[PDB]
Amino acid sequence: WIFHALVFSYISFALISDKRYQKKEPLISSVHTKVKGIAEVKAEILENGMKKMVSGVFDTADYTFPLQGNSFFVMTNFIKTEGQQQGLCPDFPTARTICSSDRGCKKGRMDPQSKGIQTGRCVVYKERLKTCEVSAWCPIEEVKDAPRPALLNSAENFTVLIKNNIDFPGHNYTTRNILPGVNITCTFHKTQNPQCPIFRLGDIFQETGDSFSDVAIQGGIMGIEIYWDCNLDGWFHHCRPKYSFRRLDDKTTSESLYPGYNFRYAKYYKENNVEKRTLIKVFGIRFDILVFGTGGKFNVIQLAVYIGSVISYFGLATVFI
Amino acid sequence: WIFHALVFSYISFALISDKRYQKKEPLISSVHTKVKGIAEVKAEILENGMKKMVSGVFDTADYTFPLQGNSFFVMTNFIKTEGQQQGLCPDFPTARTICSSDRGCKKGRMDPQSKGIQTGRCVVYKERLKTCEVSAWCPIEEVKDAPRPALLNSAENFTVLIKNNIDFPGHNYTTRNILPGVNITCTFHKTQNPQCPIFRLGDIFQETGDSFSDVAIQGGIMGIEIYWDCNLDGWFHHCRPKYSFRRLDDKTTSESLYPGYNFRYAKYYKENNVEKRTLIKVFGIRFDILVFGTGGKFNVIQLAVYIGSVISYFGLATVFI
Amino acid sequence: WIFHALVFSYISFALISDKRYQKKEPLISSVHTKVKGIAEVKAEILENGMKKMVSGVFDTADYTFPLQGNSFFVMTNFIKTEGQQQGLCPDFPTARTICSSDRGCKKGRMDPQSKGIQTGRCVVYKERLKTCEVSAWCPIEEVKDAPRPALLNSAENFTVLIKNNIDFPGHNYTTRNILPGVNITCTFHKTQNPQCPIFRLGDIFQETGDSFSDVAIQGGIMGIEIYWDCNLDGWFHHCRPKYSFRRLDDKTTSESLYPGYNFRYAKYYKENNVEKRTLIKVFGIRFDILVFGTGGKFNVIQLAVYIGSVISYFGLATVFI
Ligand SMILES: O=C(C[C@]12C[C@H]3C[C@H](C[C@H](C3)C1)C2)Nc1cccc2nc(NCCNCCO)ccc12
Ligand SMILES: O=C(C[C@]12C[C@H]3C[C@H](C[C@H](C3)C1)C2)Nc1cccc2nc(NCCNCCO)ccc12
Ligand SMILES: O=C(C[C@]12C[C@H]3C[C@H](C[C@H](C3)C1)C2)Nc1cccc2nc(NCCNCCO)ccc12
Ligand SMILES: *[C@@H]1O[C@H](CO)[C@@H](O[C@@H]2O[C@H](CO)[C@@H](O)[C@H](O)[C@H]2NC(C)=O)[C@H](O)[C@H]1NC(C)=O
Ligand SMILES: *[C@@H]1O[C@H](CO)[C@@H](O[C@@H]2O[C@H](CO)[C@@H](O)[C@H](O)[C@H]2NC(C)=O)[C@H](O)[C@H]1NC(C)=O
Ligand SMILES: *[C@@H]1O[C@H](CO)[C@@H](O[C@@H]2O[C@H](CO)[C@@H](O)[C@H](O)[C@H]2NC(C)=O)[C@H](O)[C@H]1NC(C)=O
Ligand SMILES: *[C@@H]1O[C@H](CO)[C@@H](O)[C@H](O)[C@H]1NC(C)=O
Ligand SMILES: *[C@@H]1O[C@H](CO)[C@@H](O)[C@H](O)[C@H]1NC(C)=O
Ligand SMILES: *[C@@H]1O[C@H](CO)[C@@H](O)[C@H](O)[C@H]1NC(C)=O
Ligand SMILES: *[C@@H]1O[C@H](CO)[C@@H](O)[C@H](O)[C@H]1NC(C)=O
Ligand SMILES: *[C@@H]1O[C@H](CO)[C@@H](O)[C@H](O)[C@H]1NC(C)=O
Ligand SMILES: *[C@@H]1O[C@H](CO)[C@@H](O)[C@H](O)[C@H]1NC(C)=O
Repeated sequence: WIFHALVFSYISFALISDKRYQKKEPLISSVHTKVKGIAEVKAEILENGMKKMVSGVFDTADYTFPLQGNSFFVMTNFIKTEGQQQGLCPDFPTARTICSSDRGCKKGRMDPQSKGIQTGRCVVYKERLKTCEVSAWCPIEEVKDAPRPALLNSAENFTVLIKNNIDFPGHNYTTRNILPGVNITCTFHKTQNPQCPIFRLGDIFQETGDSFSDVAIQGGIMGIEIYWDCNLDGWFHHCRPKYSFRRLDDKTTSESLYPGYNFRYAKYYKENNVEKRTLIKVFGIRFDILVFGTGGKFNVIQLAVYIGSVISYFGLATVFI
Repeated sequence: WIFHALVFSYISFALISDKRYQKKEPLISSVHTKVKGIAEVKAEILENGMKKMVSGVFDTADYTFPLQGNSFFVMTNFIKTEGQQQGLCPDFPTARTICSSDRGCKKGRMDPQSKGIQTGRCVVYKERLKTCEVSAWCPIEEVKDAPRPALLNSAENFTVLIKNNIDFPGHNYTTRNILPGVNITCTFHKTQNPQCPIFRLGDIFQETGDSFSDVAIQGGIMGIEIYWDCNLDGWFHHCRPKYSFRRLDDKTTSESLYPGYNFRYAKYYKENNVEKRTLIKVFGIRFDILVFGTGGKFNVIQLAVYIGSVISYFGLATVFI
Repeated sequence: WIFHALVFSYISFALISDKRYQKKEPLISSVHTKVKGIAEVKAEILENGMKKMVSGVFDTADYTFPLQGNSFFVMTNFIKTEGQQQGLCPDFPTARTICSSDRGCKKGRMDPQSKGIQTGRCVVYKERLKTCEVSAWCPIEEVKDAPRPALLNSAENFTVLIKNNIDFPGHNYTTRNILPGVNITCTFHKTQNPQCPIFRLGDIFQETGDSFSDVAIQGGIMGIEIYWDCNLDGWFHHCRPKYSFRRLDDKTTSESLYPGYNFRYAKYYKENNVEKRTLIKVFGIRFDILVFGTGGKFNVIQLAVYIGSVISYFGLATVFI
């Protein structure tokens, strides 16, 4: 009957369109990115109630490190606390660190917010305000918001160049993201330059619809996705990437969940024969490059299995009517 | 017959239970962990036969660096050799470095255990013991065991917070390890808090049944596994992680296989207009976060293929009896 | 007929050979590599038209850092620019930086090749040659080729030891690259020692057919592949790795595509109460360890599905003749 040529046709259609005849191999990627662009910074930051002038120019080595583990990071803001040395000092005044008397402090106590071990003594921090005394690197860094203008706010104007090599082992097929002979001088655009590997970070943040400056103040984790729908047949060959952009960070905005991206970097030195340390809280956006792909190539055994599940249907449609 | 409704029922059962109707997509994860906790260290370490007092407090910046490549490391013990400068010095006495005369040493020789190039001269190291003379950073670090108490033995009391975002692209489904609104203040427990992302390192080492201190002396590689069995149907929806713990390091305990986790960190400075270097052998536990998942969502073509292989069986069971 | 026992036999053959009866699970790997070997460097490098003598010995800490993200790097060449401080200086003379008059320079201009922000002034750089004045770390590094002999040319003689642990979760099977009791003292050979994990970098570069020195001058990205075809049956059990070597870098050799592997490392210090910086351009080869595997174990449901697509064929071959 007609419903049978229609069943055959629906099966074969699902084969040809859903690519059931092809064998699919997982993709293998290695990433090499180079960042370009510099930022000039003139800003006034308050340290310990005293105005200080942070000025200067930041180049590649000043704000970034080469990617490792398919992810690179760019510092967009920072807080610097200098001159720390091992000693005893009162903790920074917080809801949990203020003491009325020595009875309020407990010797040897450790608190998740604090950075030192208490000595069980109540001492003044400033004027008549009293905090608990601790043993740590002194003085203790301020509990302060990241500067209201992100010191490296120019970070949206930076340029990231992404090189991606992909290899399918089952089919012995190697290709790279940048095809030979292309005009390298371009800026990636969703339509105008969908294969251009030159990305602007601000463009990236507009794609996902999040403001760059806001994330740049306190940090975040952004992700770049590279898709490969690759066909290794010849009768319909195609194998290029599709760039998409997703914001990965949670954006909880709760003190308990350590929001944004930041980490503590330590630089050690010696003055007057004393072990000393400058502590730098680093704020920035970490970019994670995720590359995924599927390689299809005509396989005879798969066609055999597919018509295998197809023929039983083909006659069952006869038993049905 | 009855065996036929039983064959139909066994096939359909394997479908409903082994989830044959669903399409399975691979999981995509990015990891962001924050470490919390500090350690106070008072210990006596022998350098060159002289007792020295290692004291002080170690905070986040002092023992760890932000994770990259889905793995973070925590230093648990260390050996420090200070004041090195380019020069000529006798190698540290070993089974392979002791020399009776200049004939025993070979100029320009390189040995896997040694850290310098020999000059072919036999010279005294201490008293009448003689070793081969080498060209390297001097003095050469001691061949010494890591301190019998791990200097940062408090490391089991530390807290690691793990944030995991997972995304299935074929189904356009994004979720994160921490569901919104949960009580963040908890410590992970195999039963009491199986979804709590706050982990204690000592608890981790008890799960895999290995003592934390022993690994902390000379280092090791520990691994955290995060499973996602995710169902994107609705008729039986569920998609949460299962935390499991495996000890990854080999634990060979053979000098040839460089057991444990350690690496050589170099800090450079200048004194009296001389290039100089302090070398620090770092011992610690590296934690590797491995995240895997499968996303199932009802697929009509798969049901078609499955009943496709099912019907042939269904009649063959008739031909059999 | 005979063509039918032949169809049955072809189907069952494809089953037994293409391993259709087995269930395949993806492999999970963590990598731990230790690098061994040192290099002695005596070379004459020209800085600012003045000959300078770079001598000294480089050990593990001097040229490498422990791997993170399944990739380790080894510096093979370097360029060092010392004494930089924040200030105003003329840019290094280039095709884009030479100025005839102040009209040629534009204040506040930024150029991808330059490392500073222009001040719109034309000033002399050397003799009567004039470049545009910029605001940056001064002096600006030379536009110079990497030293004609790679300073760390000895890098091909280095030894990398690779430890790989693989685990299949669906089958609960854990194994490691190094089986217990093997003779560790060996050098990997394609035939003589195909399971030896001790690799020589020069051997690696000969496998892929690229000269080590050439890549060592300006850097590159090399990749080590570890295959696991693992059978968890018993009736034909086998599960060991196959080491293969592929050169991953593009080798474009175009200034626009930033060829080779290099990055900018910054070291900060203070002299006469002035913020200062030494900038080091690092050239080296990054090795990316890619591990892939498939674990097969006899599965009854898969045999059921396979004969499911098989029987329909088995009778259709009867309808055909
Ligand atoms: O610490 C770094 C290097 C990196 C940055 C990220 C994070 C971490 C790994 C990697 C990526 C390298 C450290 N950069 C800096 C941080 C904070 C302040 C800095 N100030 C500078 N000079 C300005 C002086 N003004 C006087 C002028 O009159 C220069 C560099 C700075
Ligand atoms: O080197 C580091 C930083 C890290 C540690 C790991 C490994 C590596 C990358 C990243 C993670 C940062 C280096 N920390 C240290 C190592 C060894 C000794 C140290 N001693 C310290 N002061 C004690 C002085 N006592 C005098 C008191 O009277 C402070 C820090 C120390
Ligand atoms: O900077 C590093 C450390 C690493 C190297 C790579 C890249 C980066 C991360 C990690 C891997 C550590 C930095 N090493 C060096 C670089 C350049 C020059 C050096 N010169 C040295 N002394 C020679 C003096 N001659 C006077 C004798 O009369 C010693 C070390 C040097
Ligand atoms: C990134 O660069 C753009 C242009 O290069 C900056 O936009 C310019 O802003 C200045 C004032 O600061 C204006 O005089 C220009 O006319 C603007 N140009 C354009 C094309 O709009 C932008 O400010 C830079 N980003 C940051 C954070 O400074
Ligand atoms: C980790 O912390 C626990 C408790 O916070 C420590 O156990 C305590 O040990 C001290 C003596 O050192 C005792 O006075 C306490 O009563 C103990 N408390 C508990 C709850 O057992 C433990 O010693 C710490 N780990 C390390 C390595 O110091
Ligand atoms: C790597 O090591 C080999 C041997 O260890 C070096 O080859 C030697 O070169 C010297 C001269 O430089 C000769 O005297 C030896 O006879 C050579 N030995 C062999 C076995 O050929 C090689 O030069 C080293 N690589 C580099 C870059 O120096
Ligand atoms: C992959 O294909 C190329 C085609 O030129 C061939 O030269 C190469 O040997 C193949 N590799 C393998 C492992 O078969
Ligand atoms: C690349 O395209 C731009 C226009 O977008 C053009 O100005 C430039 O000359 C092109 N490059 C080459 C090498 O043709
Ligand atoms: C994914 O689903 C959400 C549901 O609200 C939708 O808004 C979004 O556009 C979808 N994404 C794609 C790529 O279809
Ligand atoms: C979380 O649970 C603890 C008890 O385990 C409780 O004391 C605490 O108040 C809870 N947090 C919130 C916000 O309810
Ligand atoms: C894996 O197999 C071993 C075999 O001895 C067994 O001890 C272990 O409990 C198994 N693990 C799981 C999760 O079943
Ligand atoms: C390993 O093999 C070498 C020969 O290639 C031999 O000299 C050495 O003794 C062997 N090691 C052991 C422990 O037998």
